[PDB]
Amino acid sequence: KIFKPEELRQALMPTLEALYRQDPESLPFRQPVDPQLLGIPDYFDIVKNPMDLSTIKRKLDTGQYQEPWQYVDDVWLMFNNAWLYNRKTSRVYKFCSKLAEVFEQEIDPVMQSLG
Ligand SMILES: CNC(=O)c1c[nH]c2ccc(N3CCCc4cc(-c5cnn(C)c5)c(C(F)F)cc43)cc12
Ligand code: NA
Repeated sequence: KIFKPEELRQALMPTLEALYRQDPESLPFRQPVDPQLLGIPDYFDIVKNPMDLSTIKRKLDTGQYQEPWQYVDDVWLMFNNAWLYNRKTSRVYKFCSKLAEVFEQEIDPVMQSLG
């Protein structure tokens, strides 16, 4: 069970695109959180391992995932950082929940088809 890079990209890139297509919900997630620009300096205290869609896309494009679960792990790290940091009434928190619902539905048949 060795996965070729283009096998992972062809299967998994569409699931990432489905997250980017969510508007407005993907908007806080398209680039790394920049705490200084956003006025949230406490972010680097609370979020030890940042992740976002641009980083995941670059890792798929450059062959940094060897197995599918490593990609799923990074998507879930992005979601967990956002639920950890943001208040339950906030846009980014509610938007994260939508992205998780979309991702759950996208990734399920994809994982089957990868073996
Ligand atoms: C994973 N993100 C976090 O953990 C963030 C925690 N604090 C934040 C404050 C602002 C933003 N950013 C980033 C830059 C783009 C952006 C765009 C929107 C947006 C939503 N809709 N529109 C029309 C624009 C929002 C907004 F949801 F707050 C937030 C943000 C992200 C976060
Ligand atoms: Na699709």
